[PDB]
Amino acid sequence: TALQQAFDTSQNNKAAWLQRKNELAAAEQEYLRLLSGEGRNVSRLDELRNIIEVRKWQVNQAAGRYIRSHEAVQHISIRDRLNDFMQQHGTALAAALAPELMGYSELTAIARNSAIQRACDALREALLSWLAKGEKINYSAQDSDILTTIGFRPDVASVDDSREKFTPAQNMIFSRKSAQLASRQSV
Amino acid sequence: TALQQAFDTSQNNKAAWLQRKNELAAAEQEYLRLLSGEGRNVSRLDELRNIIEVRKWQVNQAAGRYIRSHEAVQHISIRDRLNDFMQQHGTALAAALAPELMGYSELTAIARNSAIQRACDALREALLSWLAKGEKINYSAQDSDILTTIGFRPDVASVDDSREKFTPAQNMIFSRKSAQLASRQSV
Repeated sequence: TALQQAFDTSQNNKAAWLQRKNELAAAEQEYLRLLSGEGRNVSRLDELRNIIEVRKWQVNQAAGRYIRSHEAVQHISIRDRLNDFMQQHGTALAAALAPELMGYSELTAIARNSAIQRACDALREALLSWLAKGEKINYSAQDSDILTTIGFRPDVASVDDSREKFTPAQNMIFSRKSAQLASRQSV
Repeated sequence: TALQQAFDTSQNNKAAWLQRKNELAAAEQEYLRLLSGEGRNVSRLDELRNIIEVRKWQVNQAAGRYIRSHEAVQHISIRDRLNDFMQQHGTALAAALAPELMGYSELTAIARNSAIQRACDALREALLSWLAKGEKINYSAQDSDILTTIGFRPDVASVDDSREKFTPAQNMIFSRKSAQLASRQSV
């Protein structure tokens, strides 16, 4: 299913974001090792300078991509779980909303926009009212393992790491550089 | 209960709206009887002229008041039916929305506005999806008799009759006149 894929792609993008962070550290630490040293390798430093810059962009891009893939997993679960609920109790629910919804298939586009808006307001109130009970919410059994595993939200670290913006111009430059940085044989 | 009262007040306001319409007709028909006649009762005609005017306002005011009382009955049913549904399946429903809702009691006001908006969007989609099945919607068993009885909507006659607007100024004049028209002993 799409949710299994979406999950896999997520934990993957997380792992990727964390790798990039590692690599940035690795570079940063080598830069610092060098400046603390007595030699004066102008060129190694200027290439480490560039590498560090690239890795920061990479940490940024990876973080964003991770957040969205996280959200996706949630988005998909909600969707399917809700559908499985409509499957179960969709008749009971539309019955309760019958004064708004009855003859919906029969409605015009302005009738149908109206009807849904007003039903969705009534549903908003009902949900809030049930919330105020303070009953504790657990994930749907079916997707609990996945949803727990990915976490409730992305650690704010990723939100922070993705905060900065990059033009598609920069993205082009940097993606080229990343690809060059990819092929590099260490020596 | 409030719904039983609301219903009673409705069919009442309908009956009232229809009475006023009758009375207007009665007056109108007497006016016409007179103009078709040979005599020339200047004064009866000018008092029938005023009565007709009042009755039109009354038909207008009664119609509006009826519409809103109708809506009210529906509004209340929806509310209670939904609550009875949340009672039943509120746990299943919040579970499905757990990625949005989990830790709602814990949320800030901006967190809580956000969370509900997004849940209510997911619920909008789910409902629409279930609608598209084209399954036929019946009133909740518990309120079926009432809801059927009052009708799905007010006949458009009432919408038409209430169409015109009246300032609170006019309303004062006319309500005075209606009260004078009330005490009149026919002779």
